Amino acid sequence: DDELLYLPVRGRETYEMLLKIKESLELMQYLPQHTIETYRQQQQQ
Amino acid sequence: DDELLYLPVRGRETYEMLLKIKESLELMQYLPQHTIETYRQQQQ
Amino acid sequence: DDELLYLPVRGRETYEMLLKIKESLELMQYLPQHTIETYRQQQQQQHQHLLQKQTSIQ
Amino acid sequence: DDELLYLPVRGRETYEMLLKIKESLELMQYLPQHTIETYRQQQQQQH
Repeated sequence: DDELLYLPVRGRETYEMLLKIKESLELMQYLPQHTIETYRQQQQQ
Repeated sequence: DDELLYLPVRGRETYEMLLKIKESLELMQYLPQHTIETYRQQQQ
Repeated sequence: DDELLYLPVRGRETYEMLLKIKESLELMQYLPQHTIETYRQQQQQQHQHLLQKQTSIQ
Repeated sequence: DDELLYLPVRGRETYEMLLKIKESLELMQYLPQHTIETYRQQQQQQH
């Protein structure tokens, strides 16, 4: 949830890819619950 | 520029992992770029 | 189940990123399960058993 | 090329997800490149 964990990565290219996915997953907590629904009602539209 | 594309997936479990990643990547566009920079600066 | 499903994606950049992740996840099925288990055991050991210590269920 | 880097992750769920992706990317080296081409050709056959 808030646990600080370290992921060992081999190479800059893999690191940059995992960093972009890590960021998107962590940034979801900075989104309002209304945005997360607005988008989800737009997905089935 | 955001077109609608369909990704064929083999397996339920792979589909679920990909769905969670797709949502988080697409939802980033609904964040102000200032919030993304505020977060990135806080990470370093 | 290993069924054919279609994931709708908005944007080329997200699609290409998902395409690369899908390929590596699907390509793992082309490896013997014994290779995957061995690789995972070798990963557990390294970095003062970091991946072992960071395992949630024990 | 394959420099050891540590990615700090906040949250168990994000960590487990990234760990599974990292593993799949690293395990691809254990595949013969003929298998990767066979798979890619088979993917554009059902497209």
